[PDB]
Amino acid sequence: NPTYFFTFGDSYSQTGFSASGTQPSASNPMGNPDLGIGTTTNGPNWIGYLTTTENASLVLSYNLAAGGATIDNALVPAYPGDLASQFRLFEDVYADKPASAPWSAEDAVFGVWIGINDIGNAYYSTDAETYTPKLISRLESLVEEVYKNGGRKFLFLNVPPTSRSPLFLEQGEEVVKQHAEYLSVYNENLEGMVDDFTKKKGDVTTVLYDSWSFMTKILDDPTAYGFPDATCINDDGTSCIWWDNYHPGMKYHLLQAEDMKPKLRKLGGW
Repeated sequence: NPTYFFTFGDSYSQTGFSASGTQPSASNPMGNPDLGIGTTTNGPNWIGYLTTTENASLVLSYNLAAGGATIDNALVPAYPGDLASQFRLFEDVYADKPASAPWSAEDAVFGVWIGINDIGNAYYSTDAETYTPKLISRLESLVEEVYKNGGRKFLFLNVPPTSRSPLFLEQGEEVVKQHAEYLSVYNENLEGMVDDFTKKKGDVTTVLYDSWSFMTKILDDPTAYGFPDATCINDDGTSCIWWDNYHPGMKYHLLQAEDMKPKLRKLGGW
């Protein structure tokens, strides 16, 4: 009795899964590509670790995350594969519960990790207090599409401190600060929307995973986690927190997945 884990997001979640490639099965839970391929980590990412390492039972991963994705190109635009288009791919292929993914409210989990690129692109040009509610409202409306399909279990990751990635550190501490403050407002509004959705529906199981606090702990004390510092980049994915100047490595993702496992028990697969 599998858990169908449909995920949506950006390069922090991307694996290169194609809806026309090999589909998830018990013998091959990621479907495609092979576990450890397609990521920004040099190895598995948090979804690969959740699906195959931290899982308490069979988890099937349908990873629709796409690189550079924002929520909706009608708000903050970036690449064609925004979150809206990921939901459309889900609606096109999996929403109607085909034989290849015959999910139900009791065994499907919808994981969304979005906002890094929206903030990364709009933190200096928009007013966080009035603009991030628009982004969050659009995210909620996409979530409502899956709700209408019969989805009832949802996992939302808040935005981690990309303010402190090398890409942003290099832009100066006042830019780090301006980005961080905007990001705090986004995460607050994200939490408020997850809380409101959960209460309003009354029949959903939700988890808001505070990636921000977890990564911040590591950045603040990296050697406690086996990292030499919080700034080095190493594309081996394990020697430093950062795999490149804006994405963490497999070691970080594993630590995150391990941090998440206990928090995901109520979702059914952990």
